[PDB]
This record gives sequence, C-alpha cells and structure tokens, in this order.
Amino acid sequence: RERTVRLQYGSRVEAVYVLGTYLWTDVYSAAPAGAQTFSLKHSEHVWVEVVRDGEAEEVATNGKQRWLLSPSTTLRVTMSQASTEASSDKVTVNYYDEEGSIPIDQAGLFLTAIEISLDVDADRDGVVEKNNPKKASWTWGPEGQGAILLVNCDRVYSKEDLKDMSQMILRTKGPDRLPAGYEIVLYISMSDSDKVGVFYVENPFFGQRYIHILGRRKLYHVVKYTGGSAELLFFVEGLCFPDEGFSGLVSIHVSLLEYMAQDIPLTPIFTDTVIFRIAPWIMTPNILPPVSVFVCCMKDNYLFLKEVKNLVEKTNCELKVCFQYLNRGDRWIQDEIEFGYIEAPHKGFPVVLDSPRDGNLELLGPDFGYVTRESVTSLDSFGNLEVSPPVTVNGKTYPLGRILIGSSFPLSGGRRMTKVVRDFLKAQQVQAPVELYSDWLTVGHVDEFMSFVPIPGTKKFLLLMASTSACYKLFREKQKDGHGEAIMFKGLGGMSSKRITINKILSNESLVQENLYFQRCLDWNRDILKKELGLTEQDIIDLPALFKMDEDHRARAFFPNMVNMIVLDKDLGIPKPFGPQVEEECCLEMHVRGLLEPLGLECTFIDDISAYHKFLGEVHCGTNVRRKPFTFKWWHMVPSRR
Amino acid sequence: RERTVRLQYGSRVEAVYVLGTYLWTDVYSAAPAGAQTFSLKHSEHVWVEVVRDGEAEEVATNGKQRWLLSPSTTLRVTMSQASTEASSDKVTVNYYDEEGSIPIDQAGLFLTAIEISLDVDADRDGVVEKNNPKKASWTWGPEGQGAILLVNCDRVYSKEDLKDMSQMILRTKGPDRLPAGYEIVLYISMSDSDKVGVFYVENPFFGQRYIHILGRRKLYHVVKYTGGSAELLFFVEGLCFPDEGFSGLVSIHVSLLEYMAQDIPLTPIFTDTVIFRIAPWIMTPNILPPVSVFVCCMKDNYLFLKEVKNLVEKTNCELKVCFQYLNRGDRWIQDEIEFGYIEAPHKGFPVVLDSPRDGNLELLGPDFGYVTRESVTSLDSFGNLEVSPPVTVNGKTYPLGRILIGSSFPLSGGRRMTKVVRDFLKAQQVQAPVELYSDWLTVGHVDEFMSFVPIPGTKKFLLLMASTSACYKLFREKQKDGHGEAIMFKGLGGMSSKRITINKILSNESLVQENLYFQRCLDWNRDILKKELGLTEQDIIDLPALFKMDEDHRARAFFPNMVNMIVLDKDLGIPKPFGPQVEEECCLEMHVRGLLEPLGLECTFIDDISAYHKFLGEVHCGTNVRRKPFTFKWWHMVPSRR
Ligand SMILES: [Ca+2]
Ligand SMILES: [Ca+2]
Ligand SMILES: [Ca+2]
Ligand SMILES: [Ca+2]
Repeated sequence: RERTVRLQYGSRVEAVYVLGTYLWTDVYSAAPAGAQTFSLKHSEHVWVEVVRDGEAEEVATNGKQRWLLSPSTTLRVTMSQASTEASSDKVTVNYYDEEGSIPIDQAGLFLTAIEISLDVDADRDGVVEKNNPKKASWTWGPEGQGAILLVNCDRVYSKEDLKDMSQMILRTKGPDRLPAGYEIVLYISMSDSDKVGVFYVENPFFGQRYIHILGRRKLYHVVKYTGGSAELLFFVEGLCFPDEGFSGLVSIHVSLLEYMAQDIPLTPIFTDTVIFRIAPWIMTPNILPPVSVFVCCMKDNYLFLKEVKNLVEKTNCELKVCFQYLNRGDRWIQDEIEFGYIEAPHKGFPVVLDSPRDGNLELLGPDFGYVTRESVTSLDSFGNLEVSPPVTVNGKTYPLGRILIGSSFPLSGGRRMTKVVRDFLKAQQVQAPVELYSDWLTVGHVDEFMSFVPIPGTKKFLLLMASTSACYKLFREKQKDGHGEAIMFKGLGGMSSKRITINKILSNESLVQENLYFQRCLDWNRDILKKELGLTEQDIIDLPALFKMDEDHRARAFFPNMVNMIVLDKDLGIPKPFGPQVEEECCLEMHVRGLLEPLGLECTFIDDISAYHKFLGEVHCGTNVRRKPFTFKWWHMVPSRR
Repeated sequence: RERTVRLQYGSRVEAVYVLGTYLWTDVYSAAPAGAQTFSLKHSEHVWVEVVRDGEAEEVATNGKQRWLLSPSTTLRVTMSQASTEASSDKVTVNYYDEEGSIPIDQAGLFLTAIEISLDVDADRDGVVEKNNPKKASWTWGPEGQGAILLVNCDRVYSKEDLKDMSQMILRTKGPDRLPAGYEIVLYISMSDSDKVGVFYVENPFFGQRYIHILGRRKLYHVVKYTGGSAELLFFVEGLCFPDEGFSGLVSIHVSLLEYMAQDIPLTPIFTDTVIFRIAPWIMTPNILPPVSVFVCCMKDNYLFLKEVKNLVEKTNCELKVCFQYLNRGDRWIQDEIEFGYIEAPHKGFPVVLDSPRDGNLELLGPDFGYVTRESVTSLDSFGNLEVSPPVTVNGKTYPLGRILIGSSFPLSGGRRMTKVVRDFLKAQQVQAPVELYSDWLTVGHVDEFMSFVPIPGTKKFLLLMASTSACYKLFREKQKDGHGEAIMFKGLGGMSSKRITINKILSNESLVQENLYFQRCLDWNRDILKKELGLTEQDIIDLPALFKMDEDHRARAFFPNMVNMIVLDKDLGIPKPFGPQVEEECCLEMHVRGLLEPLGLECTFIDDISAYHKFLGEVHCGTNVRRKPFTFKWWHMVPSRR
C-alpha cells in the first residue's frame, strides 16, 4: 500500500513508517524557488528510488547523483525492518541552483518504522497466524477464509472465564516508544457495538484482570504501546446470532492515529481490519449419534419411565429424567426446548433454544449454552420444527440437512410460526429451511405426521409418514379376516364404555370422509418433502395413523401417533398405539414391526398413555435427544447468496 | 415434478393434470379387502408405467396383464399433451380375488391435462420466452438469468400508460373449461406488496382497461380461465429501489387451487413462480458522453451564461438554463439534483434524484424519471457525491465505476452523510461505494477537491486533485521572478481594498500553516483514492488551490476551486480563478493550461463570480451534465456477496 509523505519546504519531517506500506515522497515542493536540481542521501535500512515519470531507479546511501527538479520526479521510500534504539533511519535531500555544486538548502525525512498487525485465525485451524492476507474478508467453502466467533450463550473477569472466546492478537515491533504525537486505538462501529464484545488486560503490572474494552457504549480503546517485539492478547465474543437485520459479520479495526493540534481530529495514518463471522445455530437430525435422552412426564407415569429406561439401556446413551413445572406444558422438553449446537475451529458446544410457555422462572447443565426467547400459536412450538438428514437436491448439496417448519397455505389465512422465529432460522443459512403444511392439525406440529430414521448398516435414511390410508387398508383386511369385533384401547378403563372396535370405526361414514381429507393433507406434504429433500418413493415408509376432526376441520390423533418416536440409531421408541387386538397382539404394532424390522430397525413400544386411563388425542410426555454434531464443518458449506 | 394422486377405494377420482409434472398413483388402497391382483387399461394420451419396488414397466392401453397387489407396487402416470373436447383421458384399474379372472371391483382416474406457465423474460432479451427453466431464480453475470423490473419513477389505465413496465404472460392450454372445483389465482406476499404492482385487463369484452390487480392491499387475484391455447398479458412495475431492508428481488406466483369444501382452505395443487430483480439506480461518471448541460444562476449573471453557452457551442450538447427558486440553494442543479439512470433489457431512461433544500413546491422534462426524498448537514448535498470511471482494483473489476461519498474520520465525531442516503447507495450494489474525507471542508463536498477527466483519444482517465502545495510552489516561483506585487482578484471591485498580492499571501504565516494542514487532508484522500480506485501517480494531476480556515478549523476556497469543472469530453469549463496577473495573463490559468493542454484537453475559463464583485469562498452558480449510460449492462456485473 502506497502512502503520501511530502518533504516540507525548509523544515524536517518526522514520520512513522508502518511495515507493509511504502511511501511516495514529493521533493519538489520543499525545493526553494529557483532551485534546479537535487541529490539525496539515506541510511542503511531505508531503500530509496528516484521515480521519473514512472521509471524507478534505486539510489545509493551516499552518492553524488543529481536529478532535475520536476513535479513528475519523486521518491519512493521503503523499509523492510522495524526501527530499534540503534536505528537512525533517514533520507536527506539537498537542493542546488543553476550556478554552484554546493547545496543551497536541504530537506530531511526522519523515519521510525514499526510493525503493526491485528491478527486472527482466518485460516480456521484454531491458531492465530501472523497477518493472514485474507483476514479482512470472510469467504465460505473448503478453500474459504476468515475468522469465526461464537455467541456467548452463558449470560473484571479472568482468563479462564474467557476460555471459550475467540483470540485476537495485536502484534507490534519497534523501538522503546512511539514518536511524540502518536497512539494506537482499537475500535468498532456503533452498529457492531451490540454484536460483539472485546476483553483486554488494561493493567498487566497489577495482575491479569480482563476488562471489557469494546462493546455496548464502548466504541474505541486506546492501547498502550510496548517496545521491542510485543503481543497484546484480546478475547472476542459474539453477542447474538445472525437474524433478519444482521448477516453475522462484524469488523474490528486498529489505527495508528497522529495528533495534529488541539481541536483537530487525529489523523488515521495506518488502519488494519479483521472480520469475524458469528457461528450459526445448527439443529441435529435423527441420523446423528445420540448422546443423551431427555424425557419429561408426571412423577407417577411409571410404565413410561420404566419402558424408556429399558430402551435407553439398550444403547450407550444416558437418560435424563425431568418432571413437570408450573410455567411449562406437559410436553415441554419436546415443545419448549430444542437441542442444537454451534462450532468454531477451536471449539464448539451444544446450545439449547428455550421458549417457555409462561416464560422463565430449568437447565440441562453447564455443558450447554442456553438461549431464551425475549400472541403465539401452537405452531410456535419446537414440536413444529424438524430437520432432515443431509440431502442433495438437483445437484445442490445440503450437507447439514434442511430445517422443516409447519405452516398453512399462503392464501388460507391460517396459522403460521412467528416471523421472528422463521427469520431467525432463515438467517442461520446453513440449514436452508422449508415450510410444510401443518395447519390441518389441531396442534399444528410437523412432528405429528413425519419423522426420519437411519437405515442400519448404511449411510441412508427413510422418511416416515403417517398414513390414514394404510390404517383403513389394515383395518379392512382384519375385518374381512373375521376380526371386525376386535376392540381398541384395551386396558384403558376410561375408553371401555365406548366399546370401539374395527367394525365401529369402519362403519363411521363421516370419519371415513374426514380421514380421506387428512390423507390429502399428508400427500401434499409428501410431495413437498420429495421435491425439497430429493426423495423418491423408495425413501418413504407409511405408518398407519387415524385422526378425528374438530370444529375447525383440524385433525387430532384417534390413537397415539406412532411416527413421533425416539430414534436412537437402530433402536426406536415407538408410542404404543393401543390398536385392535388380534390373536392377543396389537395389529398396529405387528404391522409396524413388519415394515421396520426387515430393515434392521429394532422396535420398542412405549406406553405413555396408560397412567391417564384413556386417550383423547393429547400426549402428556415428551422426549428430546441430544446428538453429536455433524462431522462436516458448517464453514465448508457454500450457501446460495441472499 | 412428481405429484401424489391416489385411487379412491370404490369411487372414481377426477383430477387436473398439469403438464410438466407426473403422477404417482397408489392402486393398493382402493383395492377391496382380500383382492390379490390387479390389471389396468388406459386411453391413448395417457402413459402408464407399473413401478414395482423401483422397477418401472410401460403398460399398453388395453392389455390383460396382471400384477400382485402390493403397497410397493404403484403406477406412474404421465401425459405429454393438454386435453381438448375430443379427449377422454383416463386410467382404469380392475381388481381380482384369488379365485376368478373376472374383476371383483374397479377404480378409475379421469384426467384433464392443462398447460399452465407464468412466463417472463428471464433471458433478458426483451421478449418473454416460453417457460424459462431458470425463471424462478435470479443470477448475476454474463451467463446469468432472471427477469428485470424498472421502478416506476413517474408518480383504470391504458396499455400506452403501461408501455414501459415489464411484461408477464400467463400461458395456458386446455379444454373449454376447467373441471368443477378449480380456479387459477395470481398472488404475491404481504412483504412484496409495497415493492410491486401488477396490471391486468379484467374484462376484455368491455374494452382493454387495465386495472391494478396486485400490490398494496391486494395480495391475490383470481384470473378467468380461457379454453384452447390462451395468453393473459400482465404488466409489472417496481415500486421502490433496493434499500437497507430490501434486496431488490420480488416474487409472483400463480396457483391452480382445488375447492375441497366450505370452510376448508383451497388446496394449491400446482404453483409456478417467477422472480424479478428491480433495476438499481446508477450514476454516470465524467468520462461518459454528454447529452445535455444543465446550469442554474441568477438572471443577471451574464458572463457566466455567455461563457457557458460558448463552451457548449463547442460541443454537440444542448444547454438547459434554469434560474433560482425560493425553496432551493444557489447551486441546486448541482447540489439538490443528481442525474443517473436505470435500465432493463427492453428499455431504460434517465432518473433524477431530487433532494430540495426546503422541500418541493421543477422538472427537467418528461424524458426523466423523478425520485424525491421523503437534521441534515451540507454533507447530504449531491455536491458530496461523485462516481469514478470504470476501474480494476487488485483484479476485481468495477465496470460501472465506484461511487464516492465525503465523510469524516470514524472516531472524529464529525459530520457524515445521512445513513438513509448512504444505505440507499450501498444497496444499489453495482457501484460499490467508497467513503472519502470531506469534513475538513466547511461545506464538506468531495467536488470541492477532486474530479475526473478522460484523456482524449484514449480509453484512459485522470484524477484531478486540488493541491495547496502546487499553489505555494507557483506563487514562490513568481515572487522569485520579481512578480511578488502581482495582484489577485483583478476586476472584482469589492476585493480591491484588500490589495491582495503574491507577497501578501506568502508572508501570511498562519495561512501557510493552515494550508500545509489542508494538504495533509488532500493527501489522505489521495491515498484512499489510489487504493480503492487502483490508481498510481501517473493517473493523477494536481491543480493549484488555496483555502482559508474557519473557526471549526475547516477550509473554504480562497479563490474559486478550479477542480470543480464542467467536463464535456475534450472540452473543460474551468472556474476562472482570478489569480495574480503576470504579463497580463492569470498565472493560475496559464499553469493549468500547461498541465492539461498537452494531453489534448481544451480549457475554457468560466467566470461565475464577477457579477457579485468579490469572492468570499461561496459560488452562486451550479451545473450538472446529463450523460449517456454505460454500454456495459449492469446485470452482467458480478458483485461481491453481502
Ligand atoms: Ca490459524
Ligand atoms: Ca423439534
Ligand atoms: Ca426473453
Ligand atoms: Ca454530484
């Protein structure tokens, strides 16, 4: 980078030279009137070229060479090493008139060269490299560069308290002191001041006590200069995730400022900039390895707890049991909590989004970052948020999968998840969200009709879809087989008086029509999923489901929805359906086993309803599985622009 | 695109088939219980494949082939031509039990195939092509595609009134009527409703009267279906330019909706989408061919008008003379008005931004689009907005040049152009704006210190920089030559009593110090310009300038700033400086001629100050030049992301 420094007519100029730049120097203006030629001398560590109308010739330290004074004849001044106390770095220009060979005047330039670099890990290996040429940009992809910041999700300090922030190092080299009238200042924009924070030890002689030097209300910080070869260590934190008005990119600047006079702004003679991108919140699909299983239920639902514990004992996962709270729904671990993660090259951890029904008054432990929402419909629940396995769709890869959100049709006037949450998910960009149609369901959650499972022993997966058509087919077969009187809800005492059998279901004409309609709703979703996930019919299994319609023409489960299941690799916790009993086995359980088991999936049916004696379409338990993050690094993705 | 359509157990299904899709059809659910196999028939224009667990075999119109009933054995149904009144398009499936070869039941599918495509000129040739496969995306560059919309800058209708909007055509083919329970609806999002408007003839039998069918408060419009091969013509307008919260992209959708029942939302069985990008506002640099020269001044400033007219008579440009108005500054044609343009593949025109001092109460004529701003400092003036010629900077090309905006230093607390205007310019993206430092000037306009000129007979250009050092050098030479008593401001009667000479200027110690400081300000700009425009010293010419400092330590012209000049190709209108007279010629005029003339630039000095009898640093005239747009199409640029 070329920088202008003029000799001053008659008077010596003193300047700081920053390594990585060079100077162009006008010698003509400082020339006395009537002067004709000029010569120059310079010190050992200053390189000087005379540049005549574009042609540059290197000049000796002490020559006698003379050049004609011209506005188009200038100097180029370069230094490759920082000054020390032993340095006298200078360039002296002598001027001559036409007559004599003795100088009639002289103009000098006294230089102090310093190295100044604001450094970050822009090559994303976890180590802060020296002056990465690309540190002022941020690019996506395997070949991409620029530094990554984590949001601080836990919320004078100590170095340990800052352990998980990003490092930024100001590296300098130079003599004992900056020349008079200079200072170094770290700063950020007003706009970025609510996106970041920066910590520094201001007075290291008195301890290491990190203080917050940049952030809300603090836009600049003067940093003390240390001579010799020195490094100042800063820790940097993101304050928020990308969102509707925020791309996720922030900038930090350091400038060498020159004091001009009182009341005059200081001049930024050198500025160095680093860019950070704040890491997005990422959701984990069912195909990722389970770590912990979280469940919530009432204390006395014993079968549920026993059966869930038994399932988990089949795996290497740990079980975490939570009960009900005053401010939360009965499903809250599923509906109010979503497990996701963030990752930076140096580190990462799990981050839970929390959206309490009644608001906060609780935690899954210290391992997790926690993010809590600052009217709402049931579509706002995280039961209405799913994420697919990695897919490729028409040649475009989605290595982190795609987020799925239930909605209504555009012209319907129906329910929709709040824009705030939709915009948040879209802004994360790496999961490229898709809206499905959940609004035909009373509760309105995508997890009521669909789920994903891995196919054991492969890298592949299946979409599982609720199907009313599959149920009616099955019930019609059993009836033809002479099982029409087979009763459902066996062992639920509060259903007994209804005496619901296969015959009674099949003869209900309005229920048939309602369920044909619900199948159309399911099929509309099937088509969007196949399109947006790149799936064919061989990727899909239908599980029997049945719904009753409410006054809004919306569906609620007739019997528990088996699609909403605990997926731990090969082992599946499946809600126990309480279907018609044939030869003393539930025909729904047997049908589902016949679909899944041949694929190597192991089915365990979990009874969450017996404790309540009946099923009205509501489930009083919830589960959520914490998973290992993707092996693919999010920063290696190349998302579409805008 | 694959779409799900199930046969209905026992009952015939009727469906609309949209060309460009195909159906997957479950035959298993409609099968009676206990049925074993199935066979099918179909009409001539329906293609049917039996797909067994992924293997597809095409089937004859009337065969006797039978297949085992299975959930994994389905049909794939395709049609390549739209139905007519002569069509009976159908597929019939017969079911058999184990015993006999006579069908025990049958399920049909009756189809009406229609073509539906919402078409735009996405290939950017000005003609609306049939169903461009890329019409749902918008990509930059020479190979890029997707349709372009112009903002309506002039603001029941007629086709002529819509002449300059973008065309969008809904093309359909099919029989006399849609089957019962279907309608076609054009729609946009609530968010886009203030970005666009769409016009349509609703009742063509009663005339061609275009009405506004989509836009503010109108999010959808039902369009009437016409049988046979038909086209509906829509005209589309943008309502606003890209800005801080708006990328410039909008979407328009058409859906075929199916009526389900009363109180049930209609089902979107087919949707087609087109994307538009609204064309950005683009500024014209001094190197583009002049068309018209606009000037403003007081009625009696005769020399100015005479000399400007004489200059323009040297060219093929036309002159437009405007006087002063109550609501505007004396420079308003320069300060309150900026000439720019917009372009779409079909058309383009000039578009003026207007920012009246006191607000609007005026027009350059009907050829122009007009855009007027909805506290402010002098940095908000368009005198503070410039644009460079096309440049390449470190390998990155800026084919439209880059916009330059004067500002203060980040930590200075100084003045800055309003964020609204800065955000607007940034959002246009194609001119990639750069902030300079103008705040050391009292008025604070970049046009006070810098300009661009083409180098005649080449594709190259020069940056012209005001230089105080150049002036002091020149004055010191003339003094040494014995011209120290040469007087400035000759012929300005109100300056005479000051008796300002070269000696008096050179002996003023504080003025010398002030101007050294201003030269530092100029040089700081020089360096930013060289960096951000990719310029070297051979691209720059310095013109002599001199300033006086005010109480804020800001500069105002001592003598008229010659850099702010009328550039018409080789011919330059240069403010007459009223410099010291040597041998009866202004030494400033002679110096500037000696710099410019050798390059083939022709200099004409224009006196805008004599009518006022003196110069206090303020100029009472303004000029602005309307230019031809760049030959390079903006949509061929590939801007950096974000
Ligand atoms: Ca690194
Ligand atoms: Ca969820
Ligand atoms: Ca076209
Ligand atoms: Ca301007």
